[PDB]
Parts: sequence; C-alpha cells; structure tokens
Amino acid sequence: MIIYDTPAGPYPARVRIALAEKNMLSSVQFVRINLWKGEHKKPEFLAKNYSGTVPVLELDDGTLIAECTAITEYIDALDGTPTLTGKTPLEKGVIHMMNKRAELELLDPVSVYFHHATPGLGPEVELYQNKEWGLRQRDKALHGMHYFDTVLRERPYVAGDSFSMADITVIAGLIFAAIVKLQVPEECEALRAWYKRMQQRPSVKKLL
Amino acid sequence: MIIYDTPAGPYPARVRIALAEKNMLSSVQFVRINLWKGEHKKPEFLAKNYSGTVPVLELDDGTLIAECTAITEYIDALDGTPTLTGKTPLEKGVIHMMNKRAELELLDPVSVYFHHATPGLGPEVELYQNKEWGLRQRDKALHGMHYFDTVLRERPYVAGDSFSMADITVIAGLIFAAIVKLQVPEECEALRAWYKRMQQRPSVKKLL
Repeated sequence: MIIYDTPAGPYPARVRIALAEKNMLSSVQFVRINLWKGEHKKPEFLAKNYSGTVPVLELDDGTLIAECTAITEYIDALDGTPTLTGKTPLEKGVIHMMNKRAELELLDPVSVYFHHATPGLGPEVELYQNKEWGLRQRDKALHGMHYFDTVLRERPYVAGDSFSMADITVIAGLIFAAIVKLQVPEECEALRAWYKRMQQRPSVKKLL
Repeated sequence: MIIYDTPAGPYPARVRIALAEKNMLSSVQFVRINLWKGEHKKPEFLAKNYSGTVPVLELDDGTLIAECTAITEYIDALDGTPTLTGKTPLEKGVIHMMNKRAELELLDPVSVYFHHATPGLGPEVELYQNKEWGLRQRDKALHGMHYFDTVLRERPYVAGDSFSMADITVIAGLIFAAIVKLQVPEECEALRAWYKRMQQRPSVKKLL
C-alpha cells in the first residue's frame, strides 16, 4: 500500500494514527506531497484526488481511496476484526456520528480558519480567502471544544467506553488547533484530561 | 425506532431512501421537526442534536444517532446483510470515499448556497449570512456536477457496479439543486441519464 501525504498534516495524522493502531505502519510506503508548493492543487495530484486533499491511499492494483473516514474504514476491515469503526450496528452508528460531529464541529472549522483567516499555506496557495468566514469558523471550533468537553465528562473516549476513529478525529482537531494557536479554554478540563491521556498512546506519541 | 425530520428535506431524503432500500420504513415512526419555525435551532432539539440538523434517529432505549452517514451505517448493519455501505474492505473504502466526496463537492455546497446566498429559511432563521461564500459554494456544486458526470461515464452507479449510500448522497444533492434551481448543465449527459434511472427506483420514486 502507498499513502500520499505530508508527515505533519493534521488530516494525514488521522490515517497515520489509525495505521499504528492497526499495526500496519510497515505495510505502507509513504510518498511526500509538497503542500508548501501547491502540489495538492496541481493536475498530477488532482488525478489521484479530485478534492485535492491528503492523505490518499493507493492499493497495489492501482485503486485510489481518498478521505480519512474512507481510508480508516478500509484498513480497519482488512484484518477482519474492526477496532476503530465498530462491530455492532450501535457501535458503527455511534462512532460514525461522533466522527462526523468531530469533523463538522472541531476539525474542519479549525482547517477553514487556517486557510481563510490566517496566511495559511501562503498567497500563492491560498488564492481565495474569506477572512470573515474563516473567523466565524474559529468561534465554531471553540464551541466544538466546549461540546467535546461535555462528552468527555461522561465518557472516557469520544464515542463511549472504547477508543475509536472518533477519538482520532478529535485528536487531529486538537493538533490543528495547536498549529494555529487556538487555545483550548482552561475550563475544558475533561477535554484537557482526555487529550493528555491520548498523548500517551503509542500510536499518538509516535506521531507527535 | 423514531426519526426526527421534515419530509421534504434533502438531508432527511438520504435516510428515508435508505430506509426504503432496507425495507424498514414501517419500523419507523416519523416525528415532524418544524424547520420553518427554527425548531432545529431551539434548545429542545439541540439536546437531541448539538449540530442542529435533521434527521435524527432515536432508538427504543433512548439512544440518539444523528448525521446521515451514521444513521445509514446503523440501519444497513441491522439485518446483518449490508447492501448500502459495503461488504468487503474495498467496498467500504470506495463507498465511503464517494459518499464523502458527494457531501463535500455537491450536497453540502448546494446547502451552503441555499442558506447563505439565498433567503434560505428566512431572516429569523438565517441570522448570519455570507453571500459571497454562499455564491462560491454554488460554483463548487456546479463543478461537482461535472465531476459526478465523469464518474457516471465509466460506472453505472456512483461507487461502481452496484447501488450504494453514495448514490443516495448524489440523489439528495440533485434534489437540493432542484429546490434552488441550480441547473444541471446540458452537457452532463451521464449524470442526467443516471438521475433519470435513479428516479425510477421505488425508494426514490416514492419519496419524490
């Protein structure tokens, strides 16, 4: 298997962490995509991924699977024993809800804030920027932190009693927040305590 | 099972279609959420779904599962024989990629265009609107139509040889496009031919 990404990318982080959680890092050849050069917006890469994002998984027969959720679902199912995406109908439902909610309410908004209300990847890459939209997305992310704090006051991991894809998405959200210096509020003690734990997992600790 | 939605909502459409595809419509009690009154943004509903969107599934024991992808994953897994979300690791990977891409490149942008660059649900509901962002999302949706036309020139359904969750997402995208009169370009003949087929499926034909 081939992964096209950048090592320090918060979105690439979601797949690299899941790969380590599945003991599959060695089954993967990583190919560097040069985000600082806008390689993700050039025709060669767009042929790999219309949406122009990393990471992208390339299977041995040439098959391309893009998007963090799709890649995680693929690799989790490989060994026939899913540990990140859910065994029962309930687990799949709850993990996907929380995973989607982490994307919508924390990760994507931080990303939008990065690309639109800061210099982001620079003026040659960031050809259109909408500051005001970017800034509202920042506030959305902050509210997301408070939401995830209320979850983690009741459950030890984002989707309940076990670690899942959804924890990885929140982890990537906090990694991106740190990049743009969007501070987790002091009062979000459960989110802070959970993150401190997450920071100790081998899959995460390695990546960081 | 209980579904909280509005019958004519394109997002509710994704779950209602999947329910019909699974022969489960009768297992469901639908409760009307009054979008025109901003009921989705009031505290009672927000307690059901922080993100403030329909549909939401309520299980008999009170469990709440929100978000179209999560609900579809739950109901598809119920009878133990998944027909919408994939059996093999490849199928799950490809269906989730195309499903996410339909959200990102077609459905969500149409929705953003609706709520931000038209009157949407009205001034009392649409408290903040960013026209310019809404209009760029319209163009993004149009490009999405051209992307999905290129897919459907090579495969009979969005994720390949069989109908999936990803076709339902594109269907909901085209339903929403029709609501805001965003025209599918004449030249998108494969997208048009596929939709015309989709329009004949019992699950869809019923809904419409």
